Amino acid sequence: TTLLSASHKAAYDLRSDGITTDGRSTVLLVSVGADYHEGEKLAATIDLINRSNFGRVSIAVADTLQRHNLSGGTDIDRHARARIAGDEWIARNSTLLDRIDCPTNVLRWDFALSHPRYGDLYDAVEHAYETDEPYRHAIDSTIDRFIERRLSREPDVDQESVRKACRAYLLEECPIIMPLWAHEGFDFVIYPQRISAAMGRTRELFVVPEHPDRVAWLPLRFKKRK
Amino acid sequence: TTLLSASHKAAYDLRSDGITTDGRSTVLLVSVGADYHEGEKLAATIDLINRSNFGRVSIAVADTLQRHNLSGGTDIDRHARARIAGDEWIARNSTLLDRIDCPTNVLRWDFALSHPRYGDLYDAVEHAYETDEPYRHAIDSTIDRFIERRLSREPDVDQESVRKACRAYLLEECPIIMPLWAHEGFDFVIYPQRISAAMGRTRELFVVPEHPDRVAWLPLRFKKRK
Repeated sequence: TTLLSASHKAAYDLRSDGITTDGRSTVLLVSVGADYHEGEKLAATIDLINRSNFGRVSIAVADTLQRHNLSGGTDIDRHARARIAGDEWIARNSTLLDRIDCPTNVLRWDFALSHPRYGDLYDAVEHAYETDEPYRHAIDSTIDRFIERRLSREPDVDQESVRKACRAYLLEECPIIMPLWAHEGFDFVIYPQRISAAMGRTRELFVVPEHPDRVAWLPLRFKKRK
Repeated sequence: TTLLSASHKAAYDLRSDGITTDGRSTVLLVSVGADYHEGEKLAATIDLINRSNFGRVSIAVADTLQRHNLSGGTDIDRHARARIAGDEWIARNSTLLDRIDCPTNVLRWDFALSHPRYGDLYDAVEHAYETDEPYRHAIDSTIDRFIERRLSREPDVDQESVRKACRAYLLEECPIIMPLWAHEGFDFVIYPQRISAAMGRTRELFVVPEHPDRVAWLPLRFKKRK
């Protein structure tokens, strides 16, 4: 009963009765640069993981994916800078991740992108963005939320630079998190934010049909202790 | 270029004409404790890997599998020892694995044993050992070779204890290396020693009928440079 964060408690933002975590496969999605996947907030997340008694945990270091958010230089400098981010994130939080009782693995974003299925899965998703009206509306709207988020701070920013980047981000994220990890035998995805509209529809078209039991989204709710 | 080991050159011990490595997914199987997975020998293998221009490389640290060769205490105590060895291997040969240029991932034996398919594949292999005479022969004779090697040094050894252990090891190994990694989408497996008698039969039984294109074994040939 030795805790990793005495000051915080992480919990699943769901109806707990419908969650049986014991011995299941789960991914811990890490969008590098988020406060959520850092320090005392991340320490409580691991307390919850160990409490969950999973069978195996994949630590998805979504590093290079963040290159679409970075500004300046060539896409090479943006990519390699976003790589370093992850390089640093693993170094910073390694000792905390070692404290996951069940077997773990660190998946770097470039290793996901290089999976043999990634090819066809991207095209499947892109085609779905063209054909499926719900997905099209779900993606176009999530991009419009991200554009208005960056324009509140910086109104001088190039519109199509933000649109192209958010389209790129989402369209690259989706084939991995839903259909790939579904195929890779995962039962859940632990992320601190509740599933996006675009992610939801990806699950609906690519996961739900044949594997509605796989890669089920588990959002997080944090609270301080005493 | 800038060689990692100037003293040694590593090579695939094959008819190199038939091999197209460019863009393929491969495993670099590491039986922790072997000299081929250390120093100039390992450094030279990374050299070859970078010449080979792979799509992705999974560095399979077969650490806890080695628990079978250890003696004394409970399987739990011996597992722990074997795990620490891996912990250490990873620690000394990390800087060197960092020098593979394509995307990589470090897979640890306990995570492989944790794969959902492991269960069923173990059972398939055990069944194969019960029914397929070529396979039974391949395993039984592999163990018989190992008992001979042990007695030649330790004549007062419990032969049935070695026999039990050896059978355990071979059976634990096969479902991962051949059928699991075939499903996982690996075009090749890199090991310093040519394919086992038992390993071959596994590939013939679980890989060759549907995916002969998958998990092709690339053995290594070492040479001191001048």
